[PDB]
Amino acid sequence: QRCGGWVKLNTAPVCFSAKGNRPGSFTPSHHGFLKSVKLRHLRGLVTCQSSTDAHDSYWGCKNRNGFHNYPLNVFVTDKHNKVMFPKTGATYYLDPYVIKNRFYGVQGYNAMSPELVLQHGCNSPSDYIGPDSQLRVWYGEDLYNTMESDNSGKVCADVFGYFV
Amino acid sequence: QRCGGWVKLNTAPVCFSAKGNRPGSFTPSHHGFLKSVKLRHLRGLVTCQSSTDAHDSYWGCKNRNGFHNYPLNVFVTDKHNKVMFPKTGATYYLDPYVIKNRFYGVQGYNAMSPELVLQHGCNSPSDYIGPDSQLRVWYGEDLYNTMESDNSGKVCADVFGYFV
Ligand SMILES: OC[C@H]1O[C@@H](O[C@H]2[C@H](O)[C@@H](O)[C@H](O)O[C@@H]2CO)[C@H](O)[C@@H](O)[C@H]1O
Ligand SMILES: OC[C@H]1O[C@@H](O[C@H]2[C@H](O)[C@@H](O)[C@H](O)O[C@@H]2CO)[C@H](O)[C@@H](O)[C@H]1O
Ligand SMILES: [Ca+2]
Ligand SMILES: [Ca+2]
Ligand SMILES: [Ca+2]
Ligand SMILES: [Ca+2]
Repeated sequence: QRCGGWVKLNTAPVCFSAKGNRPGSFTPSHHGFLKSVKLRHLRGLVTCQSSTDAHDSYWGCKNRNGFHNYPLNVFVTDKHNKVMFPKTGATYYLDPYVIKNRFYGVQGYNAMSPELVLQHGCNSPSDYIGPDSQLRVWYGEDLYNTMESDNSGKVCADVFGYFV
Repeated sequence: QRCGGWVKLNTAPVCFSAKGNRPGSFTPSHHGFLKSVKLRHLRGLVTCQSSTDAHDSYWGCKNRNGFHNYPLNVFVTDKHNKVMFPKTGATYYLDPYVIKNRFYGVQGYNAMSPELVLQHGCNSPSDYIGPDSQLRVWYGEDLYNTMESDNSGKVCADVFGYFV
């Protein structure tokens, strides 16, 4: 029902944990093709290493190890856990120890950004958001089952979209 | 860029006449969903009343009768002659004598604009431009079979798209 945006897609807060296959899953209120989403932090912190508070963040694992420049670790998928955001604008940390974990950065944002904008890139037919779609906000280490056991926290957010 | 810049959709110039069911037809070189197209005049002129060269234009019928301010009459359709551009941003001339002819204006452009940008509005599934698609650049009086017999000319253009 909406062209452009931002338009709020969620009803209730969308809340994700950092382990245990616990994404924040919801049925979007509006249909169409999305250019991007904007995640607006409401409450909570997650971390990829619970032995310290140093990495606690909205969207990832801040100031961690050797990759302070790849602090993000949130992915918005469809109901099949296929990533829809980000698909552009993100650079990934590629060291083999944690390549599969998919830590990333987006220039202009960090893991403490009050609002995080993630780009879809251009659309293909199967990217349509319809009545049957579900979006899932995942922590990457949870999604990929990489080193999740030492994670903790829970973040709640609103999710806005921009339709094209 | 392929996703984000003007992308040339045609190869050879796209040439349309103003009568005789003679749109300029082509299969786009790139697939996906468009926000807009840009038509770039290359050569030729068309008119909606051939008794003089007064109205000869790139995109319509310039300085004609009652509708100097609605001089445009080009439409980009799919292979079933369904209009895809413009679908927003166009103001139609509604005088009963020529309402069906679908003369229109777009702010900041006229029928001699070297380039004309036409907006699609937001996309639905059936707006996909794929390998089976054919885009057609029509003269409106020819598309709608309204007062076409006194038309003449042929315009050739390049056609660019903005993918989303
Ligand atoms: O290197 C970044 C990586 O650290 C993981 O934690 C390691 C921890 O540092 C190490 O002492 C322990 O032996 O193994 C842990 C992994 O099982 C974090 O879990 C991971 O999220 C990354 O941040
Ligand atoms: O009124 C705009 C309309 O004019 C049509 O031409 C008229 C013409 O002016 C009239 O003298 C003739 O006898 O009837 C024509 C229509 O069949 C143009 O063809 C049309 O394109 C409009 O520009
Ligand atoms: Ca971890
Ligand atoms: Ca998991
Ligand atoms: Ca005519
Ligand atoms: Ca015709």
